[PDB]
Amino acid sequence: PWPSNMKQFCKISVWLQQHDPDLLEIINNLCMLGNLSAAKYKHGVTFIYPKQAKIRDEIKKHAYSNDPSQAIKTLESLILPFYIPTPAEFTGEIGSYTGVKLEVEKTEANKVILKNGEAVLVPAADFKPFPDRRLAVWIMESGSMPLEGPPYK
Amino acid sequence: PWPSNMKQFCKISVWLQQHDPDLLEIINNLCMLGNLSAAKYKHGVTFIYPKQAKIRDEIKKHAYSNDPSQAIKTLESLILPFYIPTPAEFTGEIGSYTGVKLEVEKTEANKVILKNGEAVLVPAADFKPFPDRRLAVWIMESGSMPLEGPPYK
Amino acid sequence: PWPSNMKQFCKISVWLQQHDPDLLEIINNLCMLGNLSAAKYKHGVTFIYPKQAKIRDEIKKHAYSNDPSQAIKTLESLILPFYIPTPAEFTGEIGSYTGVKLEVEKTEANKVILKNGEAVLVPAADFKPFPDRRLAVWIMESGSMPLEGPPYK
Amino acid sequence: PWPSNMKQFCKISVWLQQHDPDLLEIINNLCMLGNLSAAKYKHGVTFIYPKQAKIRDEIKKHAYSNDPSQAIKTLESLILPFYIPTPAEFTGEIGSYTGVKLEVEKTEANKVILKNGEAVLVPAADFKPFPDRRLAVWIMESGSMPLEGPPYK
Amino acid sequence: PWPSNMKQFCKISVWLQQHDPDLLEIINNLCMLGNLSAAKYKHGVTFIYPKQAKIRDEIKKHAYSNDPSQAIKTLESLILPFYIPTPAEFTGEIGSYTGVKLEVEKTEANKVILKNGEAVLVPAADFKPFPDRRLAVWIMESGSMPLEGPPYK
Amino acid sequence: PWPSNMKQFCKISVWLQQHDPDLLEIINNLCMLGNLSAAKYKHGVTFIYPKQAKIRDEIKKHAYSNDPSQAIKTLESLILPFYIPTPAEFTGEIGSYTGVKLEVEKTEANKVILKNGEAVLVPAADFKPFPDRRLAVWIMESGSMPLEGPPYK
Repeated sequence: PWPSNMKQFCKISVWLQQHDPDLLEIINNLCMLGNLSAAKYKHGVTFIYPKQAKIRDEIKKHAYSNDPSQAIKTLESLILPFYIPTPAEFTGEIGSYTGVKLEVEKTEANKVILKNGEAVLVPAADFKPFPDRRLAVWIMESGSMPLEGPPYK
Repeated sequence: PWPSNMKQFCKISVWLQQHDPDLLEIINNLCMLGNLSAAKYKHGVTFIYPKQAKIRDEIKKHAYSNDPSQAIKTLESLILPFYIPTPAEFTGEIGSYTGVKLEVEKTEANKVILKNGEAVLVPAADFKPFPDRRLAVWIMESGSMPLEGPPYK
Repeated sequence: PWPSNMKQFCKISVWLQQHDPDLLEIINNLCMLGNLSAAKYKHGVTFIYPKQAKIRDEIKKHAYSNDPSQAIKTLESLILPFYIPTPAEFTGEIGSYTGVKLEVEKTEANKVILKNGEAVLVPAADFKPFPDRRLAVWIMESGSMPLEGPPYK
Repeated sequence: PWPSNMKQFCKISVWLQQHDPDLLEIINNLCMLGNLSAAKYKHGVTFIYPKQAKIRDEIKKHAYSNDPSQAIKTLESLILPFYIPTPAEFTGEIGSYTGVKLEVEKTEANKVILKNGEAVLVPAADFKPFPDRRLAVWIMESGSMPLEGPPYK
Repeated sequence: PWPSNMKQFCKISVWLQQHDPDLLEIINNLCMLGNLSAAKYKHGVTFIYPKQAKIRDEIKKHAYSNDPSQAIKTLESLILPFYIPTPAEFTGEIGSYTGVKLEVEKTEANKVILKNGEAVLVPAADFKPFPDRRLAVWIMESGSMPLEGPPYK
Repeated sequence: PWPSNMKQFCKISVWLQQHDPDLLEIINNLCMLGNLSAAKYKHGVTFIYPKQAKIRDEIKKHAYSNDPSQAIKTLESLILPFYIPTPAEFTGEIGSYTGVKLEVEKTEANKVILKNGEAVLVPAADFKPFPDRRLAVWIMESGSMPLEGPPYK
């Protein structure tokens, strides 16, 4: 009824449960849940959620295929072992669980645009972590996250 | 995965399930499923879906309340025992289950703005009925549907 | 969360779902949902809910058994094609789906003890029908409902 | 646990749920549940279940496609408005919802091979109806049911 | 059917799943599942289940609010990082995951009453752990667990 | 629809979810999920799935009884803390989570037969792990896995 969803999240999965459960089920079925989770010695986690259903559908198609490794690498490109809560923080030697270094083309107050795919990233308006949870969620509005390229140090 | 949602529909409930399952459960729990279904005698069914969760949540609050009569009336005003696929057919003595006559203020080829609540209705971009099934679903972007007023004939 | 259960009811099944969903599934699986529903011709429906899980479990054992005819008979004896809201109306030629006439031993303003099984019935504290819907639900605290005996007229 | 599946059935859908819940959901989503149910006027219902997932998957692909009319036709050819419990009753002017007359090539006491698709039908080892309920379920091991051909009378 | 629930639990969540699933879902959604779980270097776990639905509902209201931290502290006050299986064991420097030390007012053979909230605690009759699982579950029948006060050493 | 199941599994639970969910739920409810999971310092995991529903049903009966320890030991006898992908690998000092050493009676290209229960084991045709996942799943077609006997070193 009136209390559908959570408004503050201690984990990114609770947020993803409320937006694309199927995507979360595939993240779990491919043993990638650990990648979403904040662990000590890891900087924190930032997740890139594809707004466009065509991109998410393609991950699903591949995840249920005879070669799901294509879904693993797309998924690895959407998860950053860094805490990147704002556009200002989206700089330096950072990248996804593919080792690829992300390069910012244009940076705006509430938007980041990336080289190598022209991904348009905006912070997810309804993802609010707890204080001292180092979690972030961005919506990818268009383009694609980089799959290949030179890595970060 | 990729095949999640039906593209064509023989009942509105199957559409509703893909958009607001909670709203569909409440409709069923209030013995109002029959109001969404094409009987022989009944011309057809048009359902108005409130886009702003504010309105859908308020229906859910009232449905699980000690007096659910207000949820029933709101739902009655969102179900039309007439087949109104486009704005051109939105004219004459047509109304909801409440019986209040609908009075259109402006039409706009794909948009309809009604008097008595200033409801703004746009056909649903993902609802196509089976042929020979007189079912329509509109999205109410803003405003509200008429609750009381002169009856239609 | 806070809004979990409906406070008012237009069908007994919605009440049953909040108390014993398994029992409701078995009722449906045995094509006995219709027996809980107010038809035009039928006076009303009163359902007797067995409080002791012992009796509900025994119905479930028998329902999934190779001969479910005994589950059907027990369920028949717990559904009454009459609207009996309080002990005062618990009199005359009234009975269950089996057809055995119910004979009250003691009434007690909010309690009814029947002959032929020593069933102890108390109205359900959380079942209120919509007005003009002739639906009642009693809790059988002990005893059992009549299985066989002289029919009512 | 141990009591999971019903051993006797008053409706085919309860059997289908224990074997292919997805197929049952699609049947319901296509307003074809009524075709599996014994009406007064209708003689009885026999349902043909495709054993090879290849055929059931192809129905699901077509059901969620932009033209589900082909799923409807396949399902029509698997539902028989006649009560055909054994091979001996598989004769005369009997057919599916499509209306094509079924022509048996070989019978074999517990096996039936039809013309016009070479369907191989064997009664389902776990479907027993309630007595006085004219319901049958066969397993199609190979082949396909007739889609088009001369009608039965 | 007849085997509804587990009778012996290796974790407290299996017990809570059978009594208040929603409460368990909120415990998981707030990353408090670890607190219920026995870990080496932790004494063991004791969980206080509020019998009264009004208390549990308030946790839910707060958990789905803009400030769920109120639900976290109520939940922390219901979980004890100690193994406290009987009234005799409910003594000494013990308390919840708020640091607050619990003080016993009256101790009975099957009941404990606490200062600072007048909580009435009785061992949950259907919670039986495995041998050498250091798990306990009490029902809080009335009053409240302490939220604030001097801590244990 | 067409993408029912996963074709490649990073965990054995995803496979078991697609064949006996209830068995998986009981494995989780008895805190035996960890045994299915590959951990560093553990060789790998091999799971023996009983083809025969009578064996799996007996585990369920016992798991929901007052003494579920009988289900724990049967379950321990079905899980091997070794990676055993083929018949050639099924030799040496290996066994289940009971310490009992498995002895091969007859070994075939696609089948292994065991002493002390005459278990007939065949690799599960639809279990394909990822490269460098050390996971295997066999179907036990008849007989039983050893419960008692001399242990492996």
